[PDB]
Amino acid sequence: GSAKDVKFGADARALMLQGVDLLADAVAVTMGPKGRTVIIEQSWGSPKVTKDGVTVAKSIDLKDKYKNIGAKLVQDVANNTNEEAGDGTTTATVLARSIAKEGFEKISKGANPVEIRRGVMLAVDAVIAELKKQSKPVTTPEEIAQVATISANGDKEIGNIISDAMKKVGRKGVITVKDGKTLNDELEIIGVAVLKVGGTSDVEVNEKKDRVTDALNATRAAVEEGIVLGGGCALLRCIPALDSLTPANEDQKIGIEIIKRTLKIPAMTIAKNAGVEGSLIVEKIMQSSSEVGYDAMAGDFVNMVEKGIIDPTKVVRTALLDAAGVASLLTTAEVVVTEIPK
Amino acid sequence: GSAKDVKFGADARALMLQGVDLLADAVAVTMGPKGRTVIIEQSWGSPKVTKDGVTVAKSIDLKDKYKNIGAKLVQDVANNTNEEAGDGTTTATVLARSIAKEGFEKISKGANPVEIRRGVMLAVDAVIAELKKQSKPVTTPEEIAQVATISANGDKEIGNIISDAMKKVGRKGVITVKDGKTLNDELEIIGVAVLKVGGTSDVEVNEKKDRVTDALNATRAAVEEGIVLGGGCALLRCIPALDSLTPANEDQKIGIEIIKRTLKIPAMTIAKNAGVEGSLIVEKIMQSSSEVGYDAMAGDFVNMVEKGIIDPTKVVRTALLDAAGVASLLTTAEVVVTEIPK
Amino acid sequence: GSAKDVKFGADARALMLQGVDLLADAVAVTMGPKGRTVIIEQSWGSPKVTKDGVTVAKSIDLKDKYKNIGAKLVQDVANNTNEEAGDGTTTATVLARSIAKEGFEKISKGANPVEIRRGVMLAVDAVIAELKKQSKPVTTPEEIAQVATISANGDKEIGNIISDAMKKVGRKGVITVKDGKTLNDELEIIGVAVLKVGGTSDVEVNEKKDRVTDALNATRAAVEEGIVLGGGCALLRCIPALDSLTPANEDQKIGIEIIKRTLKIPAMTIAKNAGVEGSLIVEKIMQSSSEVGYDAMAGDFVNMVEKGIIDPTKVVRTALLDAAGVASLLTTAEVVVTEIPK
Amino acid sequence: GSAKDVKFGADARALMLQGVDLLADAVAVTMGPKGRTVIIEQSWGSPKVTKDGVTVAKSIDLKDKYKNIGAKLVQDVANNTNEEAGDGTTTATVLARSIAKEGFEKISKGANPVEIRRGVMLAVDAVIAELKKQSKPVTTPEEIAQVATISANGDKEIGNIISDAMKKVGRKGVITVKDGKTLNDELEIIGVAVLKVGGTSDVEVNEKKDRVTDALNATRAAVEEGIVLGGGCALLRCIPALDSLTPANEDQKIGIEIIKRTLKIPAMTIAKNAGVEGSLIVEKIMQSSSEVGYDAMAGDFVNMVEKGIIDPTKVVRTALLDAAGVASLLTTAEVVVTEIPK
Amino acid sequence: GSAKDVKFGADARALMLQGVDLLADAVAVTMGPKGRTVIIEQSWGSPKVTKDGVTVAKSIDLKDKYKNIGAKLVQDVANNTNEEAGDGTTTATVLARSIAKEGFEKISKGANPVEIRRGVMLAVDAVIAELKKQSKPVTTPEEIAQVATISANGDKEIGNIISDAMKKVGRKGVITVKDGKTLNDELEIIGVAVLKVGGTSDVEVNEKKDRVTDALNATRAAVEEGIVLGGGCALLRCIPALDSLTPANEDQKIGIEIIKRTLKIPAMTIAKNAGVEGSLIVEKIMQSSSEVGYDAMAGDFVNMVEKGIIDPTKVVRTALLDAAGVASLLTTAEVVVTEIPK
Ligand SMILES: Nc1ncnc2c1ncn2[C@@H]1O[C@H](COP(=O)(O)OP(=O)(O)OP(=O)(O)O)[C@@H](O)[C@H]1O
Ligand SMILES: Nc1ncnc2c1ncn2[C@@H]1O[C@H](COP(=O)(O)OP(=O)(O)OP(=O)(O)O)[C@@H](O)[C@H]1O
Ligand SMILES: Nc1ncnc2c1ncn2[C@@H]1O[C@H](COP(=O)(O)OP(=O)(O)OP(=O)(O)O)[C@@H](O)[C@H]1O
Ligand SMILES: Nc1ncnc2c1ncn2[C@@H]1O[C@H](COP(=O)(O)OP(=O)(O)OP(=O)(O)O)[C@@H](O)[C@H]1O
Ligand SMILES: Nc1ncnc2c1ncn2[C@@H]1O[C@H](COP(=O)(O)OP(=O)(O)OP(=O)(O)O)[C@@H](O)[C@H]1O
Ligand SMILES: [K+]
Ligand SMILES: [K+]
Ligand SMILES: [K+]
Ligand SMILES: [K+]
Ligand SMILES: [K+]
Ligand SMILES: [Mg+2]
Ligand SMILES: [Mg+2]
Ligand SMILES: [Mg+2]
Ligand SMILES: [Mg+2]
Ligand SMILES: [Mg+2]
Repeated sequence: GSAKDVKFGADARALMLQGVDLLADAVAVTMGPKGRTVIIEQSWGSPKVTKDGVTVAKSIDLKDKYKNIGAKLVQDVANNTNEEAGDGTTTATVLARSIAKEGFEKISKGANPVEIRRGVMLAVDAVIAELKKQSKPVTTPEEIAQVATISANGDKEIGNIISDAMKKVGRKGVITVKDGKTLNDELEIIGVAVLKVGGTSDVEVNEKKDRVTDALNATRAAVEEGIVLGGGCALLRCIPALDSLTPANEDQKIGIEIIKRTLKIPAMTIAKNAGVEGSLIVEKIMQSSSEVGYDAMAGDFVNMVEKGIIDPTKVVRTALLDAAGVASLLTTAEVVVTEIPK
Repeated sequence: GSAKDVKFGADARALMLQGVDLLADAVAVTMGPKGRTVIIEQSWGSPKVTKDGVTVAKSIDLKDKYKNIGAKLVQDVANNTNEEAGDGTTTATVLARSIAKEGFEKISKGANPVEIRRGVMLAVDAVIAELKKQSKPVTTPEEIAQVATISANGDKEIGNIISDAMKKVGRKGVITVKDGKTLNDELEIIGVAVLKVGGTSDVEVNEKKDRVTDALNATRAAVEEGIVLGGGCALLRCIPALDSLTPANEDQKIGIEIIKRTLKIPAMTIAKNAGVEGSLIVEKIMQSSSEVGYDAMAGDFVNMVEKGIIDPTKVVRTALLDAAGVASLLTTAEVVVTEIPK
Repeated sequence: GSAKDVKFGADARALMLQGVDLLADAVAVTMGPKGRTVIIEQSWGSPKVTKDGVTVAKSIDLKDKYKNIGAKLVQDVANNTNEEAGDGTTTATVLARSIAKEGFEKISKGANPVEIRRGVMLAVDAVIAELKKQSKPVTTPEEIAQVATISANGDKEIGNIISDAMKKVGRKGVITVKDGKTLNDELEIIGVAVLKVGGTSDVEVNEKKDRVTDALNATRAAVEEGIVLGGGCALLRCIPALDSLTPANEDQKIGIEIIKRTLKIPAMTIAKNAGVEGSLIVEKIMQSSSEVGYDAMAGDFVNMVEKGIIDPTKVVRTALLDAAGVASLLTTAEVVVTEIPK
Repeated sequence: GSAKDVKFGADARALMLQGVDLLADAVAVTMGPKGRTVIIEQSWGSPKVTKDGVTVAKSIDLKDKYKNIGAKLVQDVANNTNEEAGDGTTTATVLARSIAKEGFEKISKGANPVEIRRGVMLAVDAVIAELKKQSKPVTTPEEIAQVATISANGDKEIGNIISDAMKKVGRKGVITVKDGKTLNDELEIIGVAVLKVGGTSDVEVNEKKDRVTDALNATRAAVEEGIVLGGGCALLRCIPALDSLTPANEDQKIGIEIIKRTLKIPAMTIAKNAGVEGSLIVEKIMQSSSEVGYDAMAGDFVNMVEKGIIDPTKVVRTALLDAAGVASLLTTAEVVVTEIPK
Repeated sequence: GSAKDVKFGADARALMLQGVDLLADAVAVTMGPKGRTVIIEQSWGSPKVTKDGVTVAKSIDLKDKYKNIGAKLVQDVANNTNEEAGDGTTTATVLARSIAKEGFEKISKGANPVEIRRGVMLAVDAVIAELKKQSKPVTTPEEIAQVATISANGDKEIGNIISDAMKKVGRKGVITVKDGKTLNDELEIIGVAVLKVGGTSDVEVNEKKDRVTDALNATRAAVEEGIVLGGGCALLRCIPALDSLTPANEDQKIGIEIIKRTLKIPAMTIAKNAGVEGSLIVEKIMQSSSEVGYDAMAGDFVNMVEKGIIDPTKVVRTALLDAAGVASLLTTAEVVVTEIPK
């Protein structure tokens, strides 16, 4: 029997979107090889340093309960992505924000948001089918090293260590990670491989451990499903698969167009983090052949297959699906009910 | 034991009607195939998204106690409808709001509210009788699939899986709904039928669980009693039977007119949620034959039975019965006693 | 479920830097033979007077959480330095302040802070390599007395008693120091050598105990690893190594220049605390021969090894490594999450 | 005598850039043929509806004195542009905001804002010289008709009436526009051409008054100096001029690149107000043939001069000059002194 | 009459020094060829942008009366410098600030601030005697051009035009400056020469004519008395004249030391504003040859008289005298009384 506050329509949608945008910015700053970090205040002592997107998402709550609803929903998106794969939480968050934003923009009296959500789901199914079609399997230790290096912010040593551990204990053997008291990283087997991470301080060790865990999750996903073009170009090459779709009604077309517009968000964010204009980069990615992407680290155009800029199919698929499933549902909102602050 | 504030007559009635209007609008935004959802903040964790009238009604409260009284009465309407039939709580809420508003409008110095209550109960019994008269028994599993699809907001897969479970376990069997961890809905029998609803997150799986529970309850009511016209056309065709009823006095005439103008509310709300004027649609429905109605999804006029838009008799009869039984009693209030805030 | 406030980019960086500056000044008013002490209030009783960097660092906590974050990070620098070397906490803190300040100064839209951090790590690795190259082993108890006297703020009796105790018990023996109930320091062996610290009050004996503990830790570090030029001249002589580095991209250039400009900080601050202009002293140190440094106590440019102004190699390398590892990580921060002050 | 408030560096820089951003955004929303109207409340009577850049600029005032400083500087830019040409105040506003932002971004400890301003002046001189070099004189009444129509938000009747007035009075004749009292425009000469605006209310008449005055000033400037490519394409085609410039040192290069990025702002803003992305439109204009630009109404790429989209050379050159001269001076600011509000 | 507030000694000195330092920094930020401009809010209209020291000095008033006292005293320094020479107001500002600081620190219970002032006066008269014995008469129109260029922020056109005007109307002839209407400045004689300063907006012509006025005053002083080394170098070179002085008492020695340390402040400030450190640069200037000075524009050491960076003897000597006379008297203050704010 607690007093509640009721908001209708556009005010509620805008108040959701404010929190969604705040959390999505705070997460998306940590995207890509040029991405930066986030300092999170800790109550029990030293603040923690995390480039990990889902930690940034889960570490943010907003006083306004209306904005807190959207913040907690994008937090749920990121948490589901982490629970399913363990990487690409930033990509899932930016996709969720973009889908929710485009859904809120195209809301009117005549627009049926439920059929828009149905169209979003249909387009997501089609693009996941295209993703599985385009993916290729892993057949080389060099590919494992590349996956672990790209997943760990370009740390060649971490990629080499993970590749060595996978070679030593097999691609299915158990590997864990724990902090080492040394200044460098060492691998020992006593089998089951255990990775000991070195660093000059607890915060640096924690950050490197997060990167190592991300790389390990990505390489396990790669061996489980396969790899696709990295740098967000997998979505940018699956985009034509939506043009072959024939929507049933208008709202289906609205959903398909919204998903097609959101497909280029990850490449836009990756380019934007590297001090350049995202839209031109996405345009040139699409104009290029099916084997050319933008190397965000070096700031030029290369062949991603040769350069080792690749990502697992599982990460991108789960990120896109988890973002769509929650963002489209939030789009169907008309009334929000929050508890009055006491 | 505590100080109480007392209000007399019209001001108190308006104060209660304010809360009834707030709750009724916040629930009626979720009526019809083109209806939308309501976001409800949950203290322990992720906010929930629902398209169910009873939960939205139960998840609201107001600081003002005079409004909260009407809010609690209409909450009782929705809860009793859900407990008795498991479906049609939003229709119960809108009928309760309509009856309460009409009763409050037609109160004068000489008008006896109790005899208006007697007249409205007489009219409700009459329309229940004619609703039973125009009922149709369920004889094919195709009608089962149609009822399940209609009750689940135009979901073909939910209706098909409900029909398959109905065919396998038997019409009078036992069905239990549990949330599956997969991305697809699965049916298993081990026999007791079990539906494993699937989704990519907790909010989607909870919403789909609500929809499948509504479909199950609607189909069970259909097999128990029968089916009548969908889209609010059952009451809309029971309307012309009130002209055959004569009141004993003027108050019963007022109550009969209250039911007469109330029976149009579900169709008007269904049309209005589709972004169109309800009144013209309802007038064309009356002008049309005894079988033609308005399909709110396709936005045209079709033979309701042949297009599968059908509805259980029990749901409508109990929703109208309970909404009347509570709102009419709310009409007869003159003095209201509420506690002083502490 | 606690609400947080998010600050982006330059404002958050400046807010952290203000707290870093406050704590670093409060710590850096101490180091050098002419440095001053700090009075820290003790709630349970008499206050404490200390000339030790880590005590000042730990004892200082700020109100605003954005300043408190930088305060806790420089606290981590000081504590890690104290735990790994037992000396040079003030040097580590001033190096952390300088690295963080310079890195924040060079943060731009077109800059990649992660590659700046990589360049910083390469520069500190080269510097520590040259520092190890320039180390000298300990062969005489005279060098032991010199190290003890230098790390005891020029107290000759402490150095003499430490050298005599290490002569009696051995250079790898077990020495512990405790308070003395007489008016002077006395050494007793029973075996494990025990030092009793004399004084007329709790504050005097506590400060002398801290100084003699610093002397013991520095002397043990010297006997384990070696000694180098004191007065910060080790890093000044290590400066030329960085000029031979040929990094890859501009961000590594920036990081290497950060380290090169940070190497001058200890000598500059030691000179500044003496009452003279630090920059002129440090420049005259660079121009002079490899064996000539500035005697802050005497205010003259003298032979460092002949005068006996020497410091352990392990202490200097530990301080520099910890300061780099923490401050450079703090450099790469753009988004900051802090709890609301409930 | 009056107590003053002083701020240093980046804090005040961001403070007045906030006001510059606010005023320039309010001005820019009205740019292009798809720009909208700004409603300004009037103390005397009915609020006015305006599409005029300098009017909105002068109508923007802020309580914050630091933001008000930048607001009044951009007001000064718009006012000087209106005084010297009477058209293109929106272009001057957006160019000035772009230059102020770019100058504020690229300020460091060693950066020299004054020499950056000198380089901005050098680039401005080069762009103005190339505007003169590519300028084409007006030879037929169709061209002045097109210029009047384009400057009148594509009002064909306004341009036709102005062309008739010009052909009846002459290229150098005196034309004045006065308030009209009927519903249709009428041109009469009693000599001096006088135009009466046809409107239905005061505010509509004022809006068309602004439009017709802008069109008349556009015709006067076009016949004074000449015509170049419209739609902001002149600066895009003049961009290659800066490629041949050799800066004296780094600061002039910074200014040259600031102007180079700024030269794309008008076309980008015209595209953005059309509802599409501006960067890709600008890039397509730059890649495509020099004689083909972007049309905002049809949203396609056609020949600008053949389609009538042309601008007076005087208008664009004075907009660029007035914007740059004050924005680059705003860049040089380091300390800001304001009065304490009282 | 009205109630007063009285403060004794050190706290009052610190409060005054706070405002002195604030205004001194706000003035000295502009100093040097690489200095930046100050924005001062104007209540009557457009804000002003200036690079002149005395305008910023006059335009700053402080809420605290104790700080305002020192602010007004250094304002007196600036105004006296402007009224006597019209140039070098920032030099006098920084000299007075340094003298105030060094007199505020070097005061003890047994010291005699009156005798300290007398020693300061003796040092200053010796310094001005050395300056007059180190001057060189202007015997070349090219020298006039160099002086005009250097005193006008190194603008070649302004210096050349001033040289041409002085050649046309005679060295002692009258020159007047007024703002023009076109974009470039012109000189005309009808004799009396009028310099029509050109520009784009009000702020540009205002600060341009301020710079031209400063250059004209410097030129007049150069013709009247002579020229000396620029960049504060002559004050550096006159320090050895102080070393020959034997103070009568200890406090005269204190004052001589104060002036001796102060004599380096202008060069330090010029170097500091140039993005480089100042102490080592001025030390290298003292070490280098007599004619060698630091060219802060090119960032190197050159024979400065040959490069044309020259300053008038009268400007330098008057600035130093006006700074010293006020500051050495200010340091003598022990008790300050103020009015109670109301
Ligand atoms: N040098 C590079 N050039 C282009 N794309 C790159 C480069 N390095 C990494 N990427 C891509 O950028 C993304 C890496 O982003 P990032 O590591 O910040 O977050 P994430 O993978 O979404 O997940 P998480 O937030 O959990 O780390 C991946 O899609 C990866 O393929
Ligand atoms: N496609 C359709 N066109 C027209 N009317 C429809 C259509 N589908 C369902 N209806 C009608 O709309 C109503 C369904 O309302 P809704 O699904 O919002 O909830 P409800 O039946 O009131 O109850 P609950 O909220 O418990 O599910 C029924 O009267 C049904 O007959
Ligand atoms: N007499 C001296 N002359 C010159 N340099 C000295 C002298 N004594 C110490 N130093 C230098 O000062 C630094 C030592 O500083 P100090 O003893 O105050 O504390 P610390 O080692 O920085 O740390 P902590 O305060 O935790 O003990 C070293 O760089 C050392 O070489
Ligand atoms: N149909 C069009 N296609 C392309 N560019 C157009 C079109 N119509 C106008 N423009 C361009 O838009 C600009 C005109 O902007 P607008 O009419 O908003 O006012 P303005 O000239 O900027 O000045 P003010 O706001 O003071 O009237 C010019 O650069 C013109 O070339
Ligand atoms: N290019 C230069 N190289 C070296 N010193 C220079 C250079 N330009 C100017 N200076 C020195 O800097 C000072 C000139 O500073 P500035 O013109 O900003 O103000 P000012 O002389 O203090 O006074 P005012 O504000 O009245 O002009 C002089 O000491 C001059 O010698
Ligand atoms: K991330
Ligand atoms: K419903
Ligand atoms: K110390
Ligand atoms: K406009
Ligand atoms: K100046
Ligand atoms: Mg990642
Ligand atoms: Mg229902
Ligand atoms: Mg020490
Ligand atoms: Mg215009
Ligand atoms: Mg000057």
